[PDB]
Amino acid sequence: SGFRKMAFPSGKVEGCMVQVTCGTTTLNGLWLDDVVYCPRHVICTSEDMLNPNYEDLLIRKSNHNFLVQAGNVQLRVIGHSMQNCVLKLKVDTANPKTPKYKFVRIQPGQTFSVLACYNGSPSGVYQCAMRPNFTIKGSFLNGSCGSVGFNIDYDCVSFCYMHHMELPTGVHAGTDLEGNFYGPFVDRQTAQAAGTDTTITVNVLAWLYAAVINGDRWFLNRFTTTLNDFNLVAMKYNYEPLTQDHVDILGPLSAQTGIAVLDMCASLKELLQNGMNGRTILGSALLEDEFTPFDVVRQCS
Amino acid sequence: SGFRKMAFPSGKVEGCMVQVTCGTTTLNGLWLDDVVYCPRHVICTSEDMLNPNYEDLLIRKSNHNFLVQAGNVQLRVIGHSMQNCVLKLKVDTANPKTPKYKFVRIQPGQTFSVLACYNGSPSGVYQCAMRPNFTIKGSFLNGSCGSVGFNIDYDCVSFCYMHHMELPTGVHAGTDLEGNFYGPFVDRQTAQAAGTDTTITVNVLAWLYAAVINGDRWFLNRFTTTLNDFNLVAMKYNYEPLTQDHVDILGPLSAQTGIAVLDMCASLKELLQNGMNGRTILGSALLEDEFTPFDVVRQCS
Ligand SMILES: *[C@H](N)[C@H](C[C@@H]1CCN[C@@H]1O)NC(=O)[C@H](CC(C)C)NC(=O)c1ccc(-c2ccc(F)nc2)cc1
Ligand SMILES: *[C@H](N)[C@H](C[C@@H]1CCN[C@@H]1O)NC(=O)[C@H](CC(C)C)NC(=O)c1ccc(-c2ccc(F)nc2)cc1
Repeated sequence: SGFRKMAFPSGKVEGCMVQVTCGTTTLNGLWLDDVVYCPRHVICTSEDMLNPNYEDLLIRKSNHNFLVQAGNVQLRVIGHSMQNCVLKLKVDTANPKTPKYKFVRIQPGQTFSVLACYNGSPSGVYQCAMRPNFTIKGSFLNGSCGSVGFNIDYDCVSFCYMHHMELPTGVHAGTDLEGNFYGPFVDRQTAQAAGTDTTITVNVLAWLYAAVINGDRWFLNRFTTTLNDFNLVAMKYNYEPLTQDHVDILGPLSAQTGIAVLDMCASLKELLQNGMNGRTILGSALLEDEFTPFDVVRQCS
Repeated sequence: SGFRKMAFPSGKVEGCMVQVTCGTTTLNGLWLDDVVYCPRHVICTSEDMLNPNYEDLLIRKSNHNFLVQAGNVQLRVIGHSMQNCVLKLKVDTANPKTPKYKFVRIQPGQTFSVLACYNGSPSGVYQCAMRPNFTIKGSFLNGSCGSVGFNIDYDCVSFCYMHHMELPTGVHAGTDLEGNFYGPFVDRQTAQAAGTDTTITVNVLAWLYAAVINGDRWFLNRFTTTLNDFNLVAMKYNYEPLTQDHVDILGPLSAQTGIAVLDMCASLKELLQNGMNGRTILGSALLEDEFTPFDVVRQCS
């Protein structure tokens, strides 16, 4: 029935996006109850950026220096404070569209949806994975900072990412909603190198299950394997080690398709050492690792 | 700054999704002002499906046989009628969240976002292109029918697609919001073959501009070409003919990047006859034709 990379419905998060202006710098903020969250570099001039002293810059600002707009409505700021790399502005109006929400810090290998925003207004939505080196492959222009990443379950929005910067390789870096960066990055305009990345093995396996469910079965073989024999083969191709917890996380997909997790591991072992030899899987000539086991189950059920 | 396939923010459309139940069949409907739109096969039993007489089935239904629910709220149906392949149910309550909207019929080669829904509730969002053979490559399960496709400009939602069926090849077929199918398909449970498809040439060129904007420039060459010489080369690879209107539609992207449209055509001519030779473009080993010129401009600006 078709497998696509697909984002969460964004309407709950659209209702929380606001514009935050301090001086001549404008970016996005997240308005939940009576607090707006945004990146702290909203308080920099274009000349403070090479190496800012954020605490020093902030002590010169008062509440009125922060212009917050929800659509065509100004929100009066009545308090402000800095939490790691994010700013918290208290406002005199609670957001009447606040969803049920949590702040979470995700693990490498997990995915989320990004609502890309400019001037407090949404531009589009797309899915991203936290790489093992704590970068994401996004699409962000000037003024996108403060756009957020999130998951939904039933009715609860778990925010996990806030955008801060681009790296020289073209990938993106940001913080959780407590303002702590993912990875070893800082919010200043200096060249910063991303770690050496790795392939997310358990996600590749999830994607092979998605392929079988949707008509691509040519790579299945008659073999099984042990977890130890698989990892000895895969480590040469810069795949992260497959743990017993990963096998267990794949368990529900094995039960849905009738293909044992270690049977699929044997198919992946064969694809690594032999290649694809002119064939594709779900239209791709490369193995894809940006879908989690839960992403596949959510889409296929 | 990164190029991604990206969907429109879905919140305006989420506010219009409702569940429509007739007998034991349930699917999705679109609630705008005081009318719900949905696929007419909501009125079939599981046994009517091989070749339904929809007009006959409908004359046996009255208003009360249609259960419409917006969340946990029933909407009382006060009228009903069939327009080609869609049903229109008048309800006694206007949708207080109706956006500014239009119904449009899109052309092959254009794109839109799909909000995939089950039981009136959104599951996810993704981008699709109307193929030259009037199919889309979607992701739809049982009960997804009545999910809609759409574009936004500023504040206006242009609905262009409503989902009805899957074809034996795995691709999807549906109607505009007046109930007219795209392509030569009918809404019955019978095997139906999609036409022979073609590559959307003007979209491939748009995607090459997106590649250059985002760091992939190895395929640019020093040559120009004429529209006629390009088409003589491309027609052997099942690319649709490039028209002067297509060159003009690409004009704004040429002005943004400094690369003349016919210069980019010369690069595409070289890629067709020589291949990619182990290199990729925006991570892909194949040329992609599912982004329009406007999709690239919207994302890159
Ligand atoms: C938020 N509005 C914005 C989003 C950026 C803009 C371009 N694409 C990004 O996603 N954030 C910023 O511009 C950052 C502000 C600092 C954190 C204060 N800066 C950067 O994103 C950035 C920093 C450094 C470089 C760079 C330095 C040296 C070098 F050789 N190459 C790159 C680039 C970008
Ligand atoms: C809407 N809820 C649903 C969406 C379908 C379900 C599976 N994926 C699709 O996107 N629509 C339907 O199920 C259609 C109802 C008819 C229009 C009344 N039917 C189909 O989608 C369908 C029809 C025929 C076949 C088929 C027949 C013969 C054959 F050899 N191979 C396939 C398949 C599906």
